[PDB]
Amino acid sequence: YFQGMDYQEYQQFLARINTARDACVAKDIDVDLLMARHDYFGRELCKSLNIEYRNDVPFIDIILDIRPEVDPLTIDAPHITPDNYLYINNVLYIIDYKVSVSNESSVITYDKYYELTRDISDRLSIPIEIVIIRIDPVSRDLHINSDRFKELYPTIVVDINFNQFFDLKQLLYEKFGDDEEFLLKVAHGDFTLTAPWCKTGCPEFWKHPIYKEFKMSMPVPERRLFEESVKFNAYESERWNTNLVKIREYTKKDYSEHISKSAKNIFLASGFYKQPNKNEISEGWTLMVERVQDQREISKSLHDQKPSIHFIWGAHNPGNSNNATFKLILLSKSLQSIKGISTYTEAFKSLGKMMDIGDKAIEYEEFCMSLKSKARSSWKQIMNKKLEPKQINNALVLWEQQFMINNDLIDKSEKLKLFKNFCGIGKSKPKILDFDDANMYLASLTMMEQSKKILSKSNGLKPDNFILNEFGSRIKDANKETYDNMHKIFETGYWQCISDFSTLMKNILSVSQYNRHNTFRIAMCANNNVFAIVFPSATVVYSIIVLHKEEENIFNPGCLHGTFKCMNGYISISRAIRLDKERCQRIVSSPGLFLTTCLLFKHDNPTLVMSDIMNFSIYTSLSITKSVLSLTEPARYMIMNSLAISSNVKDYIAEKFSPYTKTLFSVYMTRLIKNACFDAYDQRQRVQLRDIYLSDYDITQKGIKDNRELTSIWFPGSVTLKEYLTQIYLPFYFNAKGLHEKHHVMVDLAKTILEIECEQRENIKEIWSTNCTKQTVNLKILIHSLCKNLLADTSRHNHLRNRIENRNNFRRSITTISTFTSSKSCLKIGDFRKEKELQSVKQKKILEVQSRKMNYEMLRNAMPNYTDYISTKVFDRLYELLDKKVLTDKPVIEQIMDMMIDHKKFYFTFFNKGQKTSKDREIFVGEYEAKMCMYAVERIAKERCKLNPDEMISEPGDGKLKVLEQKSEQEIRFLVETTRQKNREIDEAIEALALGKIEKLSLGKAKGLKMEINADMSKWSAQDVFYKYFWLIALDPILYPQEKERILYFMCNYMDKELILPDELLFNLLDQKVAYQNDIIATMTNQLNSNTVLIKRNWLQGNFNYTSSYVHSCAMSVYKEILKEAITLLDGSILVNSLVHSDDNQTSITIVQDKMENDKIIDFAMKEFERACLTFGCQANMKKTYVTNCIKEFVSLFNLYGEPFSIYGRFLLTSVGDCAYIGPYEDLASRISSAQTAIKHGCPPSLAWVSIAISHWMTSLTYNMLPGQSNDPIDYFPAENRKDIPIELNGVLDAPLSMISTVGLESGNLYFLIKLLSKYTPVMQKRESVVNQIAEVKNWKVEDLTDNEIFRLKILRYLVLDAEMGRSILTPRKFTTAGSLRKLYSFSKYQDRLSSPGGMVELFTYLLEKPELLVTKGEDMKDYMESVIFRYNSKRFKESLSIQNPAQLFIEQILFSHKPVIDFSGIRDKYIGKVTFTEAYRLLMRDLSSLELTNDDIQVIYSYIILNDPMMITIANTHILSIYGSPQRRMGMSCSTMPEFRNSPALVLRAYSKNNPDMARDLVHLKEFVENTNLEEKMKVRIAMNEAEKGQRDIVFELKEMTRFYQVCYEYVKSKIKVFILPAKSYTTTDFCSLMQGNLIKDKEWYTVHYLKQILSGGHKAIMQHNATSEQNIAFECFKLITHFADSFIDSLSRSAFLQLIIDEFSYKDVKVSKLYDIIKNGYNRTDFIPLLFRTGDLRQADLDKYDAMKSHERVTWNDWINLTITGYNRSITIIGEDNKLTYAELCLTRKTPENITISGRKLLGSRHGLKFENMSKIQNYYITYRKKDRHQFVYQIHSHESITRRNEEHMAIRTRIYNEITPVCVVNVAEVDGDQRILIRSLDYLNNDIFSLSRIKVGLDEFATIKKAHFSKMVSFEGPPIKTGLLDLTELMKSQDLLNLNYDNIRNSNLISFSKLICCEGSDNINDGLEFLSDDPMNFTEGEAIHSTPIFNIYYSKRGERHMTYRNAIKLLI
RNA sequence: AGUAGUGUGC
RNA sequence: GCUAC
RNA sequence: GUAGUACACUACU
Ligand SMILES: [Mg+2]
Ligand SMILES: [Zn+2]
Repeated sequence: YFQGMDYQEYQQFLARINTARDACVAKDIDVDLLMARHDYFGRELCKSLNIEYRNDVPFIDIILDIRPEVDPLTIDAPHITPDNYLYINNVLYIIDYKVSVSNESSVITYDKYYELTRDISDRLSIPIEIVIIRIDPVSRDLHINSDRFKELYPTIVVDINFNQFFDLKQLLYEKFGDDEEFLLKVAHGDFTLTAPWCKTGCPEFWKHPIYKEFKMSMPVPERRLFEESVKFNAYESERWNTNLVKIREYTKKDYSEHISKSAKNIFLASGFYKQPNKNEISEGWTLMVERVQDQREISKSLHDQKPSIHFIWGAHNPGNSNNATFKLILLSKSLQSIKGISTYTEAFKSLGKMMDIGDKAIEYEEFCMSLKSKARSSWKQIMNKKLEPKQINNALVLWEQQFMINNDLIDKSEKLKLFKNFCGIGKSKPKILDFDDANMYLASLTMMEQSKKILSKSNGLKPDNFILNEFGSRIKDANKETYDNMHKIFETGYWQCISDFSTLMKNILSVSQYNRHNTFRIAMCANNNVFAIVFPSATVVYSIIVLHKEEENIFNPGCLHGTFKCMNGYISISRAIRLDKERCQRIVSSPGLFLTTCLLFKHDNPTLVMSDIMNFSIYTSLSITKSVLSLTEPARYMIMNSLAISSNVKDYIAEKFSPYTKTLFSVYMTRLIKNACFDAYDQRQRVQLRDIYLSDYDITQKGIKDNRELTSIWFPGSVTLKEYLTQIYLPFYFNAKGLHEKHHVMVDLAKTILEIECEQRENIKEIWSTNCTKQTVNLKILIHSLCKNLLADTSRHNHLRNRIENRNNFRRSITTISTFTSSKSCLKIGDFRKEKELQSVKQKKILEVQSRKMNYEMLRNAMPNYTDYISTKVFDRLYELLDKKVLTDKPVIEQIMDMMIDHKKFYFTFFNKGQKTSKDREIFVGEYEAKMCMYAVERIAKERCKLNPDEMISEPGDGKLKVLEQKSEQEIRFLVETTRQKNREIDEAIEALALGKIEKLSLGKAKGLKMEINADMSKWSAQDVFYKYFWLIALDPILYPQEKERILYFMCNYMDKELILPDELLFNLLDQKVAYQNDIIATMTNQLNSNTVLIKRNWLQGNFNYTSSYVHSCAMSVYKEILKEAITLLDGSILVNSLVHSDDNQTSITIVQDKMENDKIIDFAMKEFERACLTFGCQANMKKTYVTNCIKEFVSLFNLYGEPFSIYGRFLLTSVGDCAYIGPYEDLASRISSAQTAIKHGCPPSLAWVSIAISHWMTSLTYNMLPGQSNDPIDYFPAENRKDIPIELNGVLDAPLSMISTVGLESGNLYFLIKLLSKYTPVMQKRESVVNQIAEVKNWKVEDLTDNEIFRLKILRYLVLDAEMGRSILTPRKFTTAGSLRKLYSFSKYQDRLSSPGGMVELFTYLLEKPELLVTKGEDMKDYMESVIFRYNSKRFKESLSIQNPAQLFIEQILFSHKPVIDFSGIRDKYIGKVTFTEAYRLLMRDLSSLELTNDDIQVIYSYIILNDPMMITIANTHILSIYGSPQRRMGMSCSTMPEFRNSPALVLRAYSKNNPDMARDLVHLKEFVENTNLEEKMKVRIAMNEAEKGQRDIVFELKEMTRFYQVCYEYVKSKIKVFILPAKSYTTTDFCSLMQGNLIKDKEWYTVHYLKQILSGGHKAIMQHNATSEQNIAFECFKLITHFADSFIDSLSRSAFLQLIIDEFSYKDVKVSKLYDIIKNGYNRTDFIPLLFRTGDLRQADLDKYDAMKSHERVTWNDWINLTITGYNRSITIIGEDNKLTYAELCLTRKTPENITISGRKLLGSRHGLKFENMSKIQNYYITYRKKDRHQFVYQIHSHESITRRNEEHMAIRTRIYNEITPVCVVNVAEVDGDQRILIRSLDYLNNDIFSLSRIKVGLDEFATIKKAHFSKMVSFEGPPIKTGLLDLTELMKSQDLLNLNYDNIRNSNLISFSKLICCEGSDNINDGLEFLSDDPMNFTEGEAIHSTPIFNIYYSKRGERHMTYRNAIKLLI
């Protein structure tokens, strides 16, 4: 599937770039490239419009075609020309094609054409409606201004890529990037700046102390250059770049000497780079053990271990009942009957007696049911009615399973002992286990063996559950082996153990919510032997109790307290486990993690044992402590740094790896990591490159081979490199969030900040250096590299300031920016005494009351220098600053420039992210003015970084994966081209001779080397020299001097910023009672005198990422120049690519040379990478930096050898819990979005379905909707199973996986409607498009539908149509209180506006008189303030402002499941107290039968969710029209950006509100699509009805009606870069949908998909012309296939008989080939099928003519020895002269314009010519010239005399490029004539007497006429009578799939089963006589040649073979 | 007891 | 925290 | 100031 070009022209463009040297020649190449892009869009657009593609016809020809009756001279015409014309229903349309991204050239051509044709038109009286059609190439959408043109073509389906023009322009600007005659000519205009952002600067910057320090640090001339550069105004100078050129030429000497010295270091390097090996890992391990022993308390006792899993387990007893009361009685009689005397035994007997109800069970059940009936009858909680414990028998029963701790049944000593020593109620180095010990590893191993012994037995249960019963069909359809592995998981005791711990922990969390201080509760699970006592206590204290018959038959992961002997067997109690509800939340969701981990480690690997995988994964998925976190995150660095070529894994293991082994699984996993480090050294050389298939267009096969030679890490077996990287990188995503205590991480973060600040105060003094001193910057090199990079990026794009002002909204108001109006944290530096002491006395008073039922003034006294701070939200702080008139509604950049002076102190505080690493990171909360100023600086740096092709800003949404792939593929192509070019003579000599000479001849070949530096930077923001950014701001030409001066004054005040210590950190450190010894906190704060520390050199994390990105890419450009000069010293080639993302780096180096060894080059390149980072004040973290040959690794994205790769398991594991617990639909939608992101990153289909199954399971677990539970909707609706219920009513998702990954939870409704169309549309239009099936809904009989279908249509008609803001229906309504909502200023204004005398009605009428800011916000200050007051009435917003843990949200959605939480009033009023779920079900099914379903209801169902979205139309057309092709393996994967299927909401809703379209055509067409629906009047009928039944006019009802109206209009209107990983590169949109359906149907292989009709429709308006274009495309595919099939596979003597036999009785894609051939013969592009029309005999002069009219070739004559005739299309020259002197020269053209004369002179004087024009002549008017070019090169083109003088002047600029005149020769007489026809219709039949080929005929001497090619996979869609030819059926050859290959080897080595399809003899006598009806042309045989590189690989390419390699010979060898 | 910790907490 | 007196 | 502070699982085991 090639894009849009061919061999003939794409190779010519690639050649014409790769030889030129002149800037005029390069500009001509660029203008020809833009012209070819224009011509390509013109051809495809005219093909789409089904009009004739004209060739820039003049107005004379247009009028003489539309009035072919008048005199051709009288009525006038201008001398300009259109692109094409169109005259229909007596209106002439004039058409122009633009491929611009700007709209300005379109309107310039509009008012350039309009007035000249209005001069014409009111003479002949014809409406000339001129049309411009502007395609945007980077985002393909059409801009047709002529709205009188769109009613003929309301949708246009042009689906072409402009990428192969972009890469051509890319390599063109790559080649002449350093040129300067090129750039100023290819400039879009002159360099312009906009208005200043401020009038005045800051004179106080020049006397600021930080500037004084910066200035005194530099030498004197750099002080002069800095001062001279700040005061430089680019707008006031004659050249904008005179400053940058001046400073560059100043520092050039030191720059050149530095690059030359560092490049001369290529010879000083002996190649002993830091390899990893066994000694380095062993010595680093020994240093690690010494460091960890001297930092930890290393214990050798075994019983110092901590619980590896906080749970013990034993299997169930099938002899007992699984009844709740019976299990309660059994737990009581088992706890009381304990034999023996241990410590806590009498306490356990007393607790067994406290839950003893004896024989009184019915009383218990009745009492508890009465209480639950009273609790469930209210939405709110039951208030002011106390719970009395009822003495049932011997238990004081408070609720169901909540018993009172009776002091009469326990004695006080045992009670104290149990609550104190066992439960911990009222109780110096960190102790870890000795991982390095022998007996401790033996004990850990024995634990793993015992757990594998007990848990791998069978359950005895049935293996089915929700996952299996609802999704196992789809899972088994994608992969049977995943279904079998999942069945094997479900059979074992692993799954039952983790399911019991999930169910039991959910019950523990449900039960401990309302547990009291004197009650204990019992939690039960489905296992009738596993129990839990939840102790009185927010955290959870529980203890597992296991009943078991035989002793030692318990799963004990280090958690057991003791086993005891009871009645009927043994009883085991675990220790008390105290957990917070977050880790319990992760335990609840752990079966999803276990199943995902097991099936993902197991996936497609028959060498792994499943019980080993389960034994590892039950401990990693149930790990909720830091002990495994200390192993999973360092394991990446240890195993990858010991796998790599070069790293410092000794320094990482010695200095950074610190295992923290408190459990025994930590010890076992530590030994796994150690043995994998050793083994990873042992297996670097088992990584093999896959063979690379090329075509000179694309790389088809690529990557690493899939050999299982690698040693598996976490469990025994063998493994692939992809599976090895999975086992390395996946366990970091096993870690939990929120495991950190704030208590310790605030101290750790503050210590890190203050230690770096202290060391910088007392040790770091030098700012600039020259010897790579740490935390210094080389000054000359910084300045020179910045001047070079600013000159390149600024002279490339002149309007950069305008781009920065538009894209970042600098000219608009601050209320229109999402960054300044968010809900993030801000900071207020004021005097907040009163509010803090109010909340302090309230929490103390509260504390005292809770201790009755059984400080900030301290800090303000004990700290004098305390600044006072508070943390509001961002939107509230903007509201406060607008209400206090600090900020206004001016343009935001003027306010930022004012704030850069007005705000002089910056305060930053911090808090913990709570991430899943070992040491937590921190985010720095700034105050609001810091956010404004850093917004200005960072948006300037951001939009300068996006100019760079290798700075990863523009595509943050995983386009970095696509960029990595592009870089890797061009480095593969570079390595192949360079090694085959340099070593061509030596390989010719090797093949010549070829034994002994060949190897020593090979010894002197050019060796290829490919290197990838996967670098991290050490302390990126902390140890950074901030003074280099002063040179970045000062050298920037786009800034006025006042703007530079204010931004640098902000920089200087920012180096005086202060870090506020948070108040809880100080409350920690003041209440310590012992002085911490070497206290860095008390030193830096002067013994806690203050809470602020002046942080200076550390700019904080996340504040200057783009500025640092820009200087980091400058450092990498210096590195690139060093490497290029060093490899030119060796006279080799080099390609250096470097990707930069702030603190990450990926530099890839490809070198082909022959002088020295590769190890010395690796040593040089790594030493110079370190030095290039150090010269700009960076330092590459050499402990975390590694070097490979194959693997790239950018920000968690891989690239193996050109094949992209990602750990998709992180998105599978995130999908287990990621939800805010809003409702079932919203939770399910969030989880499925995570599964979609997994699919984009290369997840196989079966694991994606396992993820969707787990998502449905976890969402139904949250709301008690599992089958059989109380909210199971299955018996409350008319449905067979859960697939037949809509997702809004809590059913499961039934859809194809490609449909889920494209839309997701709109796939259920869409697939239901596609099933309805497949069931109910009439039988003739079954295989028709979706628009042709939706229109025939009118012929449905709705009476005899299925009642399930009527129910599902009525839900969608009445509830999904008129909904609010995929949408839900049954959301539970949480009763939350007033939240905090008192720190806010805006809520306070809402409160004293609510209780105001008539103020709220003023707000409501202000909203209603300007209603657009109900679904947007406002431009103005005032309306932003009014709308942010109005958003408090939304209870969703009020509760979203509250801080909230999601674990409590989970527990509350569990517990409020039987309570009436569904507001059925809002459900009922959409189609006409609170309600439970089941009553919502009953009432909805009752009220829905009250409504009626008509045909017009179904019409507006299909018009709302299919026909009004082009995405839904194309997805439905993919599912209807699919044809699945042939299976094949996924050998080369590739990245494809998801296309936009639609070919500001503030602007269009303000436009529709105030009726002003303000960009001019989008708004009026979109308000047409708004006004056309006309369903508005029912709203105001409801308004009048409410005014009737309430008398007075209502306003709140009018606001609710208007909000519903604008939201259901916003859904019609709806006002991202998504990269996928597909088995091939898609280019079009149909290619993407084909690859998406083929990828997502099996794990083992992908299918090719092609479609019947055009799947890209535009809507229900253009039907007939859509069918016309679809049939035209089918005709095109049919005859491309037939012509190439017949001249590729059939005998040359018999093809036209074959062709006529195909044309008569055959049909391609259900359309007869006769009809398709009539379509081609009658269309306007017959020239595309000239050999077809010739072989059938339907070819006319016009066709052929129109062929050389629109397409061409240069023709020379006359090599006699004196007159030359160079003819082209309407272009011919005649040149008359001797060897010395030329007499005259006559050009001949079609039009005489000075552009076309030079174009024709360029093209006609570049073919094979005689001589070099070697004389001159004085000259006065067009002439032929030549410039000289070094080593016998010249350029031959016609200039004007004036242009000869001008270009001689411009190349006589005082420069270094050596001057070459264009010395001119002979006069050119420019005439004009009609060009003759070069291809007569009768001039072919002699020329093709021996050309027997249906797809290629001769038209010239050496010009052919071809038909394009089409893939043979589409040959299965033919249909017809078997063509018996002797013994073969060629119809079966068309339907074959193994024999249609074009390779000779794949048919020669093919099978007899594949050939037995063809045989149909009926009486022959020889195979040789029957095989005569086949091809005799030589086929293509793939030949692979090894590439001389250190990652050694083979390339394979097609060849023409020899004369014997035919098709008949392959069939005969097969036979 | 559990969790966190070469910062005294829960 | 919340609810009632 | 006093009193109150309300609920899920219930399973093939
Ligand atoms: Mg990295
Ligand atoms: Zn036969």
